[PDB]
Amino acid sequence: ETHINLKVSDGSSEIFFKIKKTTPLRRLMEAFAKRQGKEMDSLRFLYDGIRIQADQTPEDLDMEDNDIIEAHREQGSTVVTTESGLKYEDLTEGSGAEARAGQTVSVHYTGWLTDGQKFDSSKDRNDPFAFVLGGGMVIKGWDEGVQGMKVGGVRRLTIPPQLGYGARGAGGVIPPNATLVFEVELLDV
Ligand SMILES: O=C(NCCOC(=O)[C@@H]1CCCCN1S(=O)(=O)Cc1ccccc1)c1cccnc1
Ligand SMILES: [Ca+2]
Repeated sequence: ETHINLKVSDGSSEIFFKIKKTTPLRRLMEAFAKRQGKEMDSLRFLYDGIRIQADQTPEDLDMEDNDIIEAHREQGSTVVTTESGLKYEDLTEGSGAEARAGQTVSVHYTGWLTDGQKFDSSKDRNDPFAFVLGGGMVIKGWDEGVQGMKVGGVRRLTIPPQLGYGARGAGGVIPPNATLVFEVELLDV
């Protein structure tokens, strides 16, 4: 009928929007940006690999129900896979001091399963998280993945289970053999 359901993915989670096919996608982009506490200028929305302009409507773009829009936060994106199998991507490259093994770094983070279900966030507690980098106090993917970040940076870590909670998983919310996705913002080193 008159309306269309669109999925918007940012590489970490996915949420749906229902809008009129004749409504300009600006409102969707605004609702997505305001939800993630981000400025509209800082986001790029892509459909069929082509960047969406806010004046364009789903009808203009011949969108179908349950089509996917990608929201990107970075400058060409680069996903690095290290020798351990850890994957990381700098969404924002910081410009302050560099985090190295042995330093106590303070961060905000959100963690999701690879299906998009959030399992924890320091932002939910309104409380930054600090740890000794390389100190064996966090999962291996974090001791490796946070090194090299600079203050002000946001880095997305994709952690295979052997660098996370392994075959066992953790508690009630981390399943066995789970790959973990974290977005980590370095606040202080
Ligand atoms: O959990 C804490 N310390 C244990 C070590 O944690 C970790 O190595 C990873 C990576 C570093 C940040 C947190 N986590 S996590 O994957 O989000 C843990 C988790 C799993 C399932 C549900 C909720 C939370 C902890 C202590 C003090 C304040 N805040 C968190
Ligand atoms: Ca704290």
